[PDB]
Amino acid sequence: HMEVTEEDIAEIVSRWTGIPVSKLLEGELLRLEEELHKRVVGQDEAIRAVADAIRRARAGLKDPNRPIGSFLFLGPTGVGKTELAKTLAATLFDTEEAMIQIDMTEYMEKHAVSRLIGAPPGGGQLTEAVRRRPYSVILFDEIEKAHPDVFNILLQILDDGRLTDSHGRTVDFRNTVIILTSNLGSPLILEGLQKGWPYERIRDEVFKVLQQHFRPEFLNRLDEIVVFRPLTKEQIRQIVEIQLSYLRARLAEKRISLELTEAAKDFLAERGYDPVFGARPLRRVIQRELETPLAQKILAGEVKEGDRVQVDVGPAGLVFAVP
Ligand SMILES: Nc1ncnc2c1ncn2[C@@H]1O[C@H](COP(=O)(O)OP(=O)(O)O)[C@@H](O)[C@H]1O
Repeated sequence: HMEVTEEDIAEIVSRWTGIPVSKLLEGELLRLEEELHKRVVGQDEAIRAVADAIRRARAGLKDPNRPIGSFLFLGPTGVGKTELAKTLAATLFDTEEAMIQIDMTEYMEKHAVSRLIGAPPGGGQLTEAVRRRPYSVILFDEIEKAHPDVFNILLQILDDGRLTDSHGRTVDFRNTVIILTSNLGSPLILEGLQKGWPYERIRDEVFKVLQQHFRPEFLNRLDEIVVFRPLTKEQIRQIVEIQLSYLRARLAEKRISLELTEAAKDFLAERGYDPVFGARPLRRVIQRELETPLAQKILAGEVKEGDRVQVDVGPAGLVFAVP
């Protein structure tokens, strides 16, 4: 039968059950890694860790009263931690709206617990958000910064797979994936390299600070601890391409194509990445170096509907040509 599709039947069941379409259609699962790599370049370990946890939960091998999976993502800023959480929410649960992000730098000071589970009588951000979306990826950023009382509420989710809010009713977390992140150790490494410490001292200092914040009792609850890597030059080039996709899409609406020389792509990659911020500068580099002078060319009619535009490097920056 060809007229009524899988998605039609999943959609009706989803609307009636609250179970996301992609969850109901999970099996119709082996490809999860390939799907995640559509958006996340490199960080293969992270992707496999996440996919393995999900496979174990689906195969009935894990505790049904704990979340689907829980991870700590260590390593530097701007190399894919958030992109993977987003991509995982969109993939498992059909939208990025299914990613709940919590910045622990906003939960350092004691009363912040109320902000999470609700003020004491006389609701909470998290508990309300998870009540209404039980199928969600929950991203806690900079977990070491959490006030201890906030830290303990996370431990309850890991241990119990649920929370009781201030109203005294349970909120279910058994269908969540928990991703914790921390930058710890990364500025210390750069500081060591700047001050010319020996590898020995750099390593010892990183281990000290990790031991200080993350104890076995905590770490043992997680499916995996993953250390994200810095990105290679090639990986940044592939990210540049991903970040040009929407621009190409808009250009193609006027049948304009963009043909970047290798030097051009490397020009954007070099400017759009650094050790401190990872690939976070890349978006505005593209905007300033490519989209703005291209806009000018189009508005002057030097670039026209149908044109194929070679983008190269000139002295002042990127240069544009049409054959
Ligand atoms: N591994 C990666 N794969 C694809 N895109 C990436 C990757 N790492 C970084 N990016 C891109 O650069 C940005 C990195 O910043 P962000 O997601 O804010 O990093 P963080 O995980 O530190 O929050 C993303 O918005 C994304 O477009």
